Amino acid sequence: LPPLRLAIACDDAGVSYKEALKAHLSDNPLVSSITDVGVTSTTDKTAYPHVAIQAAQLIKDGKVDRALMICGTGLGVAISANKVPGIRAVTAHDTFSVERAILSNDAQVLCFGQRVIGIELAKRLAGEWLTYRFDQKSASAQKVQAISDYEKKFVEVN
Amino acid sequence: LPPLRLAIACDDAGVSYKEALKAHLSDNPLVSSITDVGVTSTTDKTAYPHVAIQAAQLIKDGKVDRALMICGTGLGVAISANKVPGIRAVTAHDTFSVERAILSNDAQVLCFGQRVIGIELAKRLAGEWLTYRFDQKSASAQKVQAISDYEKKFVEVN
Ligand SMILES: [Cl-]
Ligand SMILES: [Cl-]
Ligand SMILES: [Cl-]
Ligand SMILES: [Cl-]
Repeated sequence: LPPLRLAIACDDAGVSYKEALKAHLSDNPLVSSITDVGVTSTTDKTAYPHVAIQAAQLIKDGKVDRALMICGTGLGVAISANKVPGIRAVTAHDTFSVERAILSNDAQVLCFGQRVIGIELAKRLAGEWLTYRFDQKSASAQKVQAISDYEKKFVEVN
Repeated sequence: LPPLRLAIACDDAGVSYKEALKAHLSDNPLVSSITDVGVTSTTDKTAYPHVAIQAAQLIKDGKVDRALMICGTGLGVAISANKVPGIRAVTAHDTFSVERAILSNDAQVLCFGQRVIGIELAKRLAGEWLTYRFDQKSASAQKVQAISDYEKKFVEVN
């Protein structure tokens, strides 16, 4: 499989897992590059939507292929990334969900909750995530299309 | 605490859990009413984004307060609901995340994966979810505001 470009993002509550995941993934041949949008210290209290939207915008703008996002629960980063047009983001902490996030939902964003999941499970799931690639000709693509259809309702004016 | 109006939604892969959850919640004094947007049979192959967006639109339009959504993984329904302006949706399968979905993220939508979670855990989490109420004056409200700020970029033309 070809390697993918990743963005990674966290808030203050996700820093140590982010660092561990970044180290783990920097050795992986399915990762071509990692773009770290921060935060890079627990001292940085930047609110999670800013880091999530920045990382999601890198996907929309063709700079990366997927993003991995970490905060306390991984919920707010997923909500935030889903607000970006054409971006589909999940919070997932089990192997079946992570597979389906790609193969059913074509979700470019995977989010973890540092305060709820353990680091080895998170590393394992992130490694598995990279091995699935969405089939644009699948029956699932027609369901994803209904989401994209809804997104056509909106124009970005600001 | 005052009772809340709920919408409930599922696709074909979420029907039996939806029915069990609806039965469980119809006895709960924190639920004032349940609006079921379907599907109501495993024979109905309506794609999950339609049911999710319909249920999310009930919240946006002041018809219900929250929605519970069930499909195979609960991921696509969450993605879909997050596309609706002002709606914040999560997939959550643990007690800490469900609390924070409300108290941190002010998420009106909770989603479950029938194929990944068990029915008693799902019932328990849905009951707990109703007992938390977001504090609009909290520090978290300022973070949620950053999401709402981003949503201001878009106008709905169709
Ligand atoms: Cl948290
Ligand atoms: Cl797992
Ligand atoms: Cl599934
Ligand atoms: Cl739990």
